[PDB]
Amino acid sequence: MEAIAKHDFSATADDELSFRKTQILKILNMEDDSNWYRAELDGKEGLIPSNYIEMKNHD
Repeated sequence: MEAIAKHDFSATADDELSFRKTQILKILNMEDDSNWYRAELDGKEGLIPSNYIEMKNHD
């Protein structure tokens, strides 16, 4: 499973994952939290805004 996120931001709280625009992020679980999503990166897990990403699986 893959999801993209284009926004270069620097998180506010420590449990807020920062990132770069157009980054390719790994997604862990989607469903009980449409607005808040749990993504993964290099092995580290974290909280972020699902609104800065979109599914790259149109097909």
